[PDB]
This record gives sequence, C-alpha cells and structure tokens, in this order.
Amino acid sequence: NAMSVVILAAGKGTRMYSDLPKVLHTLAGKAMVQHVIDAANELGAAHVHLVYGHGGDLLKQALKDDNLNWVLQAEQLGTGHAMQQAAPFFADDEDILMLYGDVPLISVETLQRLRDAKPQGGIGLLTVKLDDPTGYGRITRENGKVTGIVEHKDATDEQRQIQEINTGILIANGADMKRWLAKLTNNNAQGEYYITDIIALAYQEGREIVAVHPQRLSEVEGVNNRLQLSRLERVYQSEQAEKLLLAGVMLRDPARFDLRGTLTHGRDVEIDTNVIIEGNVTLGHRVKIGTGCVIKNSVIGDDCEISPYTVVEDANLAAACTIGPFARLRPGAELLEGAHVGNFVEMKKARLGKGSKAGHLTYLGDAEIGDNVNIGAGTITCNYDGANKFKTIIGDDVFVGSDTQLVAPVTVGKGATIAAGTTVTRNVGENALAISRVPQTQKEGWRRP
Amino acid sequence: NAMSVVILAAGKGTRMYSDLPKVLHTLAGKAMVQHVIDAANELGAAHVHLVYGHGGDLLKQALKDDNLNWVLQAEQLGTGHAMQQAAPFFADDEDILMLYGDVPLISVETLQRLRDAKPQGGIGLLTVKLDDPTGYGRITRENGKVTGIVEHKDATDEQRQIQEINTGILIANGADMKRWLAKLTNNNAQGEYYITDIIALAYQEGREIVAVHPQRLSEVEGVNNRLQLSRLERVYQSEQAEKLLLAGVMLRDPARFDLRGTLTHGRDVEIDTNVIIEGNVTLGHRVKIGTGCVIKNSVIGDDCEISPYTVVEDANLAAACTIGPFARLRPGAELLEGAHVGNFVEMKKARLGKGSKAGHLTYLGDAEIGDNVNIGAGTITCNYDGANKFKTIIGDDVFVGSDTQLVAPVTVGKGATIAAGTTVTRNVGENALAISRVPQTQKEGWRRP
Amino acid sequence: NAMSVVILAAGKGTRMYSDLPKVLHTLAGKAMVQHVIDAANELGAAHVHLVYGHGGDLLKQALKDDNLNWVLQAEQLGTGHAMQQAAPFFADDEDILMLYGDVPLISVETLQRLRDAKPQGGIGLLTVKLDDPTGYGRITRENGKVTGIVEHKDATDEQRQIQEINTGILIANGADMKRWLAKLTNNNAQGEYYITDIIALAYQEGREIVAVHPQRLSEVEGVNNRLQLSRLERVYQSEQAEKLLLAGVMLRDPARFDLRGTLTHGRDVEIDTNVIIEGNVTLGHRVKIGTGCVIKNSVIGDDCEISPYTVVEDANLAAACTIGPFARLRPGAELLEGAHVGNFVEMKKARLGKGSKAGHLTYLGDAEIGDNVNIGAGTITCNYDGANKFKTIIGDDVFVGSDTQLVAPVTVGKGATIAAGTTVTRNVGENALAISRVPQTQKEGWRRP
Ligand SMILES: CC(C)(COP(=O)(O)OP(=O)(O)OC[C@H]1O[C@@H](n2cnc3c(N)ncnc32)[C@H](O)[C@@H]1OP(=O)(O)O)[C@@H](O)C(=O)NCCC(=O)NCCS
Ligand SMILES: CC(C)(COP(=O)(O)OP(=O)(O)OC[C@H]1O[C@@H](n2cnc3c(N)ncnc32)[C@H](O)[C@@H]1OP(=O)(O)O)[C@@H](O)C(=O)NCCC(=O)NCCS
Ligand SMILES: CC(C)(COP(=O)(O)OP(=O)(O)OC[C@H]1O[C@@H](n2cnc3c(N)ncnc32)[C@H](O)[C@@H]1OP(=O)(O)O)[C@@H](O)C(=O)NCCC(=O)NCCS
Ligand SMILES: CC(=O)N[C@H]1[C@@H](OP(=O)(O)OP(=O)(O)OC[C@H]2O[C@@H](n3ccc(=O)[nH]c3=O)[C@H](O)[C@@H]2O)O[C@H](CO)[C@@H](O)[C@@H]1O
Ligand SMILES: CC(=O)N[C@H]1[C@@H](OP(=O)(O)OP(=O)(O)OC[C@H]2O[C@@H](n3ccc(=O)[nH]c3=O)[C@H](O)[C@@H]2O)O[C@H](CO)[C@@H](O)[C@@H]1O
Ligand SMILES: CC(=O)N[C@H]1[C@@H](OP(=O)(O)OP(=O)(O)OC[C@H]2O[C@@H](n3ccc(=O)[nH]c3=O)[C@H](O)[C@@H]2O)O[C@H](CO)[C@@H](O)[C@@H]1O
Ligand SMILES: [Co+2]
Ligand SMILES: [Co+2]
Repeated sequence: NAMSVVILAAGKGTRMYSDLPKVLHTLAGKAMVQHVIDAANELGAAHVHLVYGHGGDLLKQALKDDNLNWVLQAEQLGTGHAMQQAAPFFADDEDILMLYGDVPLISVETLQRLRDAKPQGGIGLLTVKLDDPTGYGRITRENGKVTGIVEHKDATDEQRQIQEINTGILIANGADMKRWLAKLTNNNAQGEYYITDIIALAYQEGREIVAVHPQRLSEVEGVNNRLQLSRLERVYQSEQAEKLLLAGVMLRDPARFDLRGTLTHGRDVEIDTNVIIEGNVTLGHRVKIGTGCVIKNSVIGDDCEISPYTVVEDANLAAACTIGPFARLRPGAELLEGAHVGNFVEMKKARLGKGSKAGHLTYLGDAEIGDNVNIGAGTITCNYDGANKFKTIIGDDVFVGSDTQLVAPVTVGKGATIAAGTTVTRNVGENALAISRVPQTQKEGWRRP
Repeated sequence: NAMSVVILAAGKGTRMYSDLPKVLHTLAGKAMVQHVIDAANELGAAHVHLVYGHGGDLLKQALKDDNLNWVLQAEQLGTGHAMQQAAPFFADDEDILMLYGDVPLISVETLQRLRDAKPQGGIGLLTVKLDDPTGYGRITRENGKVTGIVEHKDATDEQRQIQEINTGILIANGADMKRWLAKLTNNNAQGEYYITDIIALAYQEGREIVAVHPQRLSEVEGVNNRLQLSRLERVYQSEQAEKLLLAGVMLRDPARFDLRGTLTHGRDVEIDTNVIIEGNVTLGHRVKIGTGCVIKNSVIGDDCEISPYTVVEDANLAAACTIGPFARLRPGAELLEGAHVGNFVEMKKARLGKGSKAGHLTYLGDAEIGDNVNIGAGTITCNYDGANKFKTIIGDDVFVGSDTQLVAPVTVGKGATIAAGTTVTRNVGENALAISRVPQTQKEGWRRP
Repeated sequence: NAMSVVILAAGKGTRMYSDLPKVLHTLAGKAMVQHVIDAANELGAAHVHLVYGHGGDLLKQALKDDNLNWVLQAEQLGTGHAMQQAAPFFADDEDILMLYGDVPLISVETLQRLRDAKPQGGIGLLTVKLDDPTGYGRITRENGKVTGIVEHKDATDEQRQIQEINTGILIANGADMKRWLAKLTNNNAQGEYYITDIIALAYQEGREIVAVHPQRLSEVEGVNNRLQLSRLERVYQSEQAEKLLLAGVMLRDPARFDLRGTLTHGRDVEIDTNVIIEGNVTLGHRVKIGTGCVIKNSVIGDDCEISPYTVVEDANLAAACTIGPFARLRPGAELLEGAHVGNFVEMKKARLGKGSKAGHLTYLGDAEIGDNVNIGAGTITCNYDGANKFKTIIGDDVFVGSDTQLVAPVTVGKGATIAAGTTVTRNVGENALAISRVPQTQKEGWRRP
C-alpha cells in the first residue's frame, strides 16, 4: 500500500532549559526525532513531513534524510492546525500516519499493528489505559465503539473518570484527513485547533474508528524535560541489553552497559561492567572486553582481549590481539594478528604488524611497523615538524630500545637494532645497530642541595 | 522568633565495627552529624548543643562550627537524661528543637513545618506511620489527641498494634522543657530516663501536643550500621540527580552519578556515566564531561570538553578547553582559552596558555607556558633538585620537541624551537634552536643475543 | 553420617549460543558447576559424581577436584536415566543427594536442612511454591502427605493448578535409590525416564517423603540462557555486598561493586564505586580504595590509599602506601612501607623500598630499589636485551633524574645522583653523580617550516 508520515516537532520545549531544539536532544547517541524518522522509514513511509516551528536552522543542519519534507508552522495554534499545514501534501490515495517528534520509543511492530487495523475509510487510533489519566485526551465510546476524544480541559468530572486515553498516534486516508481537517474550528477550552476532533467528524460521517494498544507504556511516552529523557534512556538500554544477552552476548552487568550505535558480533563475546559501544562496532568470536572500555566505530577480530580502561576509535584489530589496560587507539590505528599494546600507549594512523609489541609509555603516530617488532618503553615517533606530518617506517624484526625518538620521515631496515635513548634522524640499514650515545661518566663525592 | 537545637550524639555505634565515632562516618562527602548541623543552622538555630559521650577528641577535631556548644554525657542513661545535661543552657524564652546525630536526611522544610505547628505552650512532635512499628515508641491518642508515647518495651500487646510511631524529633519552649525534664524518673522496662515522658507530663498540665509528619520516610531514618548508611547514600544521590535533571543538567545515567559537594552550572551541561563531583565545582555553559571523570574543587568554563577517565583537582579551565582522556590535573593547573591536554599528561602548578597543547606522555609542574605553544610528546619539566622546586618559563610560539627535559629554573624565549631529545639546562634565546644531540651513527652487521 | 552427591551436568545448553559447555560458563569468577561442587564438598559429600554428556574434555580440563567421579551419559534419556548411570557407585549405607549443575546458588544451609529432614528410609525433597508453576513437576499430596510428583506434560488441567513444585533436589539412601531406580520405565508424555517417579515408588512401599523449602527462590533457580545467568550474578553480588556492609566494610554503592574471589579485611576499610575484587585479596585496617580500581590476588597493608583507576595484580603493599591514580602494578610488584607510586607508572617484578617514590610516567621492571629513593619522571629500566631479562639495583638515598634509562644489569650505589636524561650502562659509585650529557648549544634566527 501507500503511506506517508507526519511528525509534529514544532512545539516549545521550555522545561528542558536548553538553547537547542527539544527534539534534537539525544537518546542512545541520536536525536529523539531521528528515532521517530527511523521508525517511519523502517515502516515504509513514502514521504516524511516534518512540521517545525523554530530552530529550523539547527534542525536542517542535523537532519538530512532524503524523504524529508519540511513544513513550517509559524504559529503553534494546536495539533490540528499543525496538520492543516501538512495537509496540502497528502495524497488522496495514501494513508497518513501522525507521530510526535518527542515520543522516541514508539515501535514499528506497534505501528504495523495500527496500520492493519485501520478500517476502510475509517481511522486507526492508538490508545492506552492509564492509572492516572490526568492531562490526556479521554476516549469516549458508545455501546463499545469509539465515538470521539474529549480533551482533559473539556471533559466533565464524569468523563475525567475514563482511563482509556489518546496517545496521539493515528492513521487515516489522505482524502478523508483533508475533508475533516478543513472543518476544524477552535471553540474550546484551550481555544485552539484539536486534531482530536476529526474522530467525531469521522464518526458522524458513518466511518469507524478502531483502537489498538501498544505493547508497552514507554512506547508512547513523551519527553518534556531531561528527567523523562533520562528515564527513557534507561528503558532503551535495558531493552538493548536483554536482546544481546538472549542473542548469546554475555554482559557482566546489564545495568552497566551502554550501546549507542550498532553492534555486530560473533559467539562467546564477553563484556564486563561499564563498557560503552558507539557508532558501528563489529566483534569477532570470543572477544573479551574488560571493564570501563569505550569502543567506537571499530572492528575487532576473533579472540581479541581488550583490557580495562581502554579507549578505541575507528580502529581495526586483527585476530588474537591484546591491548590495554590504559591504552588509547585513535583513528587509523591498525593491529595485525597477535599484536600487543600495553598500558599508557597511544596510536594514531599507525599499523602494528603481526606479533609486534608496543608495551609501555609509547606514542606511535603516522607509522608503519613490520612483524615481530619490539617497541621499547618510552619510544615516540615525532611525526610533526610543526607544519606537516611525516611517516616513520620500521621493517620486520626490528628492536627499538627504550626512550627512542624517531624523527619522521625515517626508515629502519629489517633486523636493525636501535640503542636505548637514541634520537633517530637518519635511515638505519638492515641488520645495523643505530646509536647516538654519550659515554657515561662519573663525578666522585657529589652532594645535592 | 528564637530557637536553639540540641543534637544527641552520645550513643554507641557498635554495629559499625569502627574506631571512629558513628556520627562522623560520612554520607555524600560529609559527616552524618554535619548534615544535621547544616539543617540546624539553615533553620536559624541560635545555638547548637552537641551532646556527646566519647571520641570527643575526634569530634572537636572534625566539627568546627561557631554556634557549637559541647555538652558531655559521661553516662548514657537515656535520651531524657541526655537532654537533662543540655537543659541548663536552654533559654526560657526560646524554642528548643531536639534532633538525632544519626538521622542525616531530615529536611529543613519538614522542620519548618514542625516549627509552625507547635501549639503555644505545647509541643510539636514528628510522627510517621510504619508498616512494622516494632521497636519504636508508640503514639497514644484519646479522642484523636496525642496524650503520650509508650515505648515498645512498655507497650501492651494492644498498644503494640498502634502504627503511628515517634520519630524522636520534637520542639517545645525552654522553660516548659526545663520543668518537665526535672520531673523525670526511670521506673520502666529499660530502667532509663525517657525524654518521651514529657509528652504525658505536658498533657496532664493541660498543654497540647501536635503531630506533623515528614514528607518522606527516609527523612527520619536513623543509621545504626553501614548497610543503612549505604542505603541512605543512594537515596540522597537519587534526590540530587533528580534536582539537576529538572534544572537542565543532562545525566546519561542518574544512577551512576555522585555529587559530594556543591555544583554550580550553566545551560546544556552534559554528564556521562560514572562521574563524581566533589567539593565546590562550577561549570560554564555547554560543558561536556565524559564517562568516569572525577572533578574536585574546580572551575570549568563554557564549552569545555572533558574526555573519559580524567581526574581534575583544584584546577581552572578557561573556555573551549579540551582535556583527556586519561589526563590528570593537580592543584594549581590552569588552562587558558582553547588549551589542549591529551592522554597520559599530568599538570601541577602550571599554566598552559591560549591555544597551547600538551598532547601526550607529558609532565608539567611549576611551569608558565605561553600562547600557541606546542609541547611535544614525552616532555618533562624537572622542577625539583631534591630540596627545592624551581620554575620553568616558556614564551609564546615556542615549539618543544618530543622527549625534552627542561631542568628548572630555565626560560625559553618567544618563537624558540627545541630539538627532540634535548636536555635544557640553560635559557634559550628568542627565535633560537636549542639542541644537545649526538649525531646518529651505525654499526653494520650487528647481532643481538 | 555418610553421604555422596550426584551432579547432573549432561544436558544440552543450546539457548546459550556457545561452544563451551553450559555449566562451565562462570558466575562471580567461577564455573557454574564449580559453585555446586563447592557446596557439595562444604556439605561433607564423600564422593561427588559428575554425570556429563559431551565436552567432557573441556570439563576435565576445568574441573580438578579430588572427590570427583566422572560418569558418562552418552544419551540424555532423562534425569532418572542419568541417575541410573551413577547408581552403580552408590553405597547402600550412604545417603545420596542429587543436584543440578546449572543451579549455582543453592545454599549449604538449605541442603543441611533437607539432610536432617529426610525420614528414615524415606526421601527428603525440596519444594517451592511458585506464582506461575508452568513447566515444573507438580507435587501431589493426600491428606497433607507428599505422594508423588506429576510432570507438567502429564498433569491434568486440575493438577496443573497445584503451585507447589519440585525443584529437583532430593536425598535418599543408596540402597533405596537403587531398588527404585531399577524399576523405572518410560511410558509417559516425554517418553523418557523420570527420576521423579521414585517418589511414587517409595510411597507405595510405605516409605515417607518430606518436603522442606529453600530460604530464597534464587537458591533453586536454573540457568538456561545468558540473561538468567546475568540475573543470578547480580543476586550473588548483592548478597556479597550486604555481608561486607554488615561486617564493617563501607561500600559507596553496593550496586557498583563486584567480588569475584575471596576478601579478607580489617576495620574501617572504605571502597568507592565500580571496584572489582578478584582472586584472593587481603586488606589491612583503614584501607581506602578509590573508584574504578581492579584488585586481583593482592595483599594490601594498613592505611593504604589506592587512588582511582588503579590496576593491581599479584602485588604486595606494606603499610601506609599510596598508589595511583592510573597506576598499574603487575605480578611481583612490592612496595615497602610508605612507598609512593604516581600516575602512569607501571611496575613488574620490582620492589620499591621504604619511603621511595616513583611519581610519573615510569616503568620499573626486574628492579630492586632501596629506601628513600626518588625516581624522576620518565625513568625506565630497560630489563630485556631481546633474549634475556636482567636486574637493576638501586641503593638507598639515590636520586634518579627524569628521563633516565637504566640498561640492565646495573647497580647504583647508595647516595648516588643520576643526571636528568642519562643512559646508565655502567655501575655507579656510592655518592657519585652519573651523567652522559651533551652540552646545550644554540642556533640563532632559526625558522621552522
Ligand atoms: C632539531 C630539528 C628541528 C632539526 O630539523 P631539520 O632541519 O630537518 O634537520 P637538518 O638536517 O635540516 O639540520 C638542522 C640544523 O641543526 C644542526 N645540527 C644537526 N644535528 C646537530 C647536532 N647533533 N648538534 C648540533 N647541531 C646539529 C645542523 O647544522 C643544521 O643546520 P645547518 O643548515 O646550519 O647545517 C629536528 O631534528 C627535530 O628534533 N625536530 C622535532 C621533531 C618532533 O619531535 N616532532 C614531534 C611531532 S608531534
Ligand atoms: C646533573 C645535574 C644534577 C647538575 O646540576 P647543577 O649542579 O645545577 O649543574 P651545574 O651547572 O652546577 O654543574 C654540575 C657539574 O656537572 C658537570 N657537568 C655539567 N654539564 C656536563 C656535561 N655535559 N658533561 C659532563 N659533566 C658536566 C660540571 O662540571 C659541574 O661541576 P663542576 O663544579 O665540577 O664544574 C642537573 O643538571 C640535573 O639533571 N638535575 C635533575 C633535575 C630533575 O630531573 N628534576 C626532577 C624534579 S621532579
Ligand atoms: C646499544 C646496546 C644494544 C649495546 O649493548 P651491549 O652489547 O651490552 O653493549 P657493549 O658494551 O657490548 O658494546 C656494544 C657496542 O656499541 C659500541 N658503543 C658503545 N657505546 C657507544 C657510544 N657511546 N657511541 C658509539 N658506539 C658505542 C661499542 O664499540 C660496542 O661494540 P664493539 O665490540 O665494536 O666495541 C645497549 O646498550 C642498549 O641500549 N640496549 C637496549 C636495552 C633496553 O632498552 N631494553 C628494554 C627491555 S624491555
Ligand atoms: C488536542 C490534542 O491533540 N490532544 C492530544 C495531545 O495533547 P496536547 O495538545 O496537550 O499535547 P502537546 O501540547 O504536548 O502536543 C503534542 C505534540 O504536538 C506538537 N505540537 C503541538 C501544538 C502545535 O501547534 N504544534 C505541534 O507541533 C508538540 O510539539 C508535541 O510533540 O497529545 C496527548 C498525548 O500527549 C493526547 O492525549 C491528547 O488528546
Ligand atoms: C526513650 C526514647 O527516647 N525513645 C525514642 C528513641 O528510641 P531509643 O531510645 O530506642 O533510641 P536510641 O537508643 O537509638 O537513641 C536515640 C538517639 O539518642 C542518642 N542517645 C541515646 C541514649 C543516650 O543516653 N544518649 C544519646 O545521645 C542515640 O545516640 C541516638 O542518636 O528513638 C526512637 C526513634 O529512633 C523513638 O521511636 C523512641 O520513642
Ligand atoms: C523428570 C524430572 O526430573 N523432572 C524435573 C526436572 O524437569 P526437566 O526434566 O524438565 O528438567 P531439565 O530438562 O532442565 O533437566 C534437569 C537437569 O538435569 C540435567 N539432565 C536432564 C536430562 C538428562 O538426560 N541428563 C541430565 O543430566 C539437565 O542438564 C539439568 O541440569 O527439573 C524441574 C526443575 O528444573 C522439576 O520441577 C521437574 O520435576
Ligand atoms: Co629521553
Ligand atoms: Co622519555
């Protein structure tokens, strides 16, 4: 079938105390409204009409989906009024699903359910029964049939007793929506245009409204302040964790895990406490990730062991690598099979070959390191003259003594050995020993301050 | 009006298994009893009478408030007896509020409520209804009026059914308190002096006792062991977190945040998981604090980005700074606008000028660094001859090569450049290149062990 | 009395999505089944019969207890059938307790209770009443007496209403067990051998079955997937935490603490958030452990202060030491009294004497350091020529300048002083100043790229 989605995101989010549009505040690493658009496109929406009021600049900057149609609502005179603005783009032959930009957790499964329930020529409405229905539009039925919605401000003490409430999500046909929308007036408590009136209009036209319910309450919870955003973030993380656990991923504490992106994985992956996964992360089989690690946009091969407090960004680790604790891999770091990176080591745009080790207090940037190479503690590749960055190349079987600086550009041939404390400014030959050392001397009977 | 507070802190805290007075064990970074004194002074108490038994030495050492009057209770013969000791200092014309030193969460709002309820010449009593009232003094009323309190040991099976219990907090007039206190005897189950008897004495004198209730149960919960202290700590942290969230501060996980001091803040501040705030911390607008950071007594300007696992103490960061991950700023560290501090870098009593960068494996202590300065990786300021510490000064536009030691005291002029691996013992001129390098040589066909 | 235990561990654990036997997946640092064996031996079991199906190789590899008797169950035809295999080794004069290898939390106290309840010649059965008894064997009683168990598949709608269910744990005499086991047939819903039938057989023999209940539900919860394992891990950690709190150990957040081994401790020990304890750890009096520390198999003396994010393995710290933040102690690290280790410092097979300090960016391996020694920042002991490792010895009162490398083997005598930036290849005399420095020179008017 055909269907388009309209997302209302023109409301003011003052209880957030922010200089950023409310629907842009993130949850799980992404804008609240991006979550809604994702569900919209995942549902098959043909067009996605974003109705906004202000901060349109900040909005277009952050939102760049293709099926995105921007609709301005200069004045917020109500949800019905906001829909009136988008109406012009509705297709008589297409279904129109309405959503809120501040209700991020709504699921596609529930939206698919609502979809299939919409009566022909009728309306699909999503409702939930709440313990305390205060503030919500009340659902009135006659002989068991939905005949309308009474906003909290307008309901009578008696109607206020109804616990079935309107969540705000509904689907109808473009043409229908258009005829009803045109007949809206604002004679009411709030003195605005209620999109909720269309339920009545449709009913007295003979049409029928069907009400389906969500799988969970959080599915239709809206965000008006940062406490509510916080709450939903935990709900989301708890769901993510459950899925992973049931999928074979062991989490040492599901309450202390955060997934802010996408995780692909093999079998027997084990993740300890307080680990954060961001962007796109791929883990091979039997990968072990110690406590406190932050992994972002990286590939980690089979049998890798990431020790506690290790930060990895845009890195690529081949099989059987061991890194950490306290290691920092920056964009471009690559570790071939069996490579080892110890504590207080930083890598950026550098490849460490098979079986090579960089054990301690080392900085490797803009470097190409061969296999079975040993980088002594304190080694640093000085890759920047203050204007340009230069490359350092270290061949296979090289042994770099502790506290060596390699002033780029420089190449060290296979099997070379670099004396501890050497400042390397010139290429080193294969099988040669490079050194720039002052012989050690002594001064007898020396007294300090 | 006039009012004084009496804090009972002379009881034994044996279930703590500690060599430190029970009321000194901290909650949220401060002694349990300091919490009570804070509420007392915040309520306007004129005098605060601390009734203690032992560890008076450790107590005076830790408690140094001005309105503090120490009252010794050599023997713990009961709460009534403890009040008898403080009685001599009560003012006939002042109200006397009684509190417990091991009930830290009592709120000022609830204490203010009790204050305004106290009948003229009567007593203000705080009561709570509990599911299991075992162990607590039972509140007896007649025709709906509080006529006394029956301690658990003395109540009858029937009175033990009463669920309204005495929390221990009450307020009365100095003179009244004095006449009643003098009439206390210890004929009872426990064989001690119950301050709770004054309720009866006042009633048969014709006076009236009013009972107000707390806002929350935790408000009047007492601490007898470390599990209970733990519980209250989480309650306290949860309240703190809520306030911040509602005030515009985004916390990625309110359950993984700890505030042990005071936090001032601007708008759009974002705090990730497991961050600890201690002492007095001020955050400008849009400050981002990554996971695992510990921030103590520091000032952080607008737009600063603190990366994961960064420890900051008594530091001052100007606007737009970026520090971490794995950075350690010690007392005296100062970063001017746009300064950058990378991983595995430590600063102590050192100022890093505008746009200056200290990227990796570096230690800067007792240093003054100008603007647009670049401190190569591995650089260390050797600020201590073993007896005294000395200052290092680096002018603007200086470029310090990797692995350079600056033996203090030394000054590097503007625009100078220091060769990688240099040991700087003498001042460097402006626009000069300093170096102390051995030319690199090679030994052909070298074989390692 | 005499008693042997049989542990069924031959079932398939497919919902784990693992290549490792289900009962080998760990909880609190140890294999699920090791937990059961521990309780078995702690209960006094004489023999422990492990009934397994596959992965026997991986099982024997990981399990090496002495009283362990391996019984193969090539085909899993039911629990009764599995017991039939172990039957041959039962002693007519001994009690036989049956347990599950995937029910790790069962307690010895509850097992001791079941023990003492077993009627003479009867059966001790453990039962729990569940809200939703679906899937569990149903307990049928007549006139209040247990007369059998009806498996869920076989119960009638009416029997399915019974909420008292069989947990699977039972104890009986060897001889009895043997006669009943021999009379089992598999005419039933599942078409297998139910060990649960023996309850009926015993009843019609005139014997009596007694049902005792566990202290907590988690005690008899089984693990079929990683979500359930996760759940139990938290239950276990929560219990551990409670015990410690009640024993005098202060935990800043009992929900953020993990004990995966054994902890011995003194008084007033304080542990902050996110600390992990592994293997055997001993803490003296008043030890303070900051947030994020990982302590494994170490000894920590009185008054030690471990700062945030410090990793300690197989270390030994004397009294009053201070280490961290960001410190890494590896196997063999030893700190004598009052020693200090700062940030970004790593130690391995090295002893730091009384009052000695290694403040920053330092690596000490295979070293012996005397008392009152000061290791300047950037110091590194180059303990490996690429084939062998060598020892570095530093006498008392030595002062090592920043960025010094000590090429092992080398000895520095008492009171010596090593100039900053020195490469030490030869022994240094007592009270001598060692140096290998190029005098600093300057090049006027130097311009960078
Ligand atoms: C000192 C340094 C700046 C010189 O760079 P360079 O210009 O490429 O080296 P050059 O071969 O051109 O010679 C430089 C000058 O120093 C002098 N020089 C070289 N080696 C010397 C030594 N051992 N002793 C004294 N003077 C020496 C030369 O005479 C030469 O100038 P000249 O034209 O008068 O002969 C450079 O080697 C260095 O240490 N750079 C820093 C790299 C770094 O740490 N980067 C970190 C990136 S994050
Ligand atoms: C080596 C060191 C101790 C000398 O300090 P100093 O006394 O201030 O330096 P001085 O100029 O007084 O001269 C010291 C002696 O060494 C000798 N010397 C200096 N430079 C030398 C060189 N390149 N080669 C050989 N000998 C040298 C001098 O002859 C002099 O003694 P003299 O009186 O016999 O001539 C010092 O430079 C050093 O490295 N200090 C450590 C700083 C540090 O790392 N602090 C960390 C704080 S946490
Ligand atoms: C350079 C190094 C490899 C030499 O080791 P060594 O063989 O034990 O030292 P030796 O005394 O045997 O002499 C080595 C050679 O270098 C030459 N040499 C020594 N000092 C020199 C100097 N200052 N300048 C030039 N050449 C020098 C010698 O002539 C000698 O060879 P020769 O037989 O031709 O005379 C060594 O000192 C070193 O730096 N090792 C690395 C240690 C390390 O960092 N380990 C980390 C473990 S994780
Ligand atoms: C009249 C109406 O529709 N009532 C419904 C609306 O209440 P109500 O009108 O009170 O809801 P809100 O004011 O929060 O607005 C709903 C959503 O519409 C957006 N918005 C609102 C006004 C506007 O002019 N433009 C705009 O884009 C808001 O940004 C928000 O995303 O949602 C409730 C659920 O939350 C339902 O139970 C109510 O029946
Ligand atoms: C007789 C009396 O007052 N009973 C009240 C008291 O019980 P109860 O007397 O049982 O309470 P506690 O023994 O815990 O003592 C209360 C507080 O008084 C202090 N203290 C106690 C005795 C002493 O000689 N000196 C001293 O300073 C303790 O340190 C504690 O801070 O508190 C309960 C609430 O917790 C009330 O429900 C009881 O009605
Ligand atoms: C017939 C029987 O005994 N029923 C009991 C069994 O159910 P049920 O037979 O359904 O239980 P499971 O299939 O999970 O097996 C129980 C335990 O026995 C092991 N196993 C099973 C079959 C086999 O051939 N070999 C083997 O070693 C499993 O690995 C598991 O550790 O446990 C339930 C509690 O969990 C009880 O309420 C049921 O009354
Ligand atoms: Co060096
Ligand atoms: Co160095």
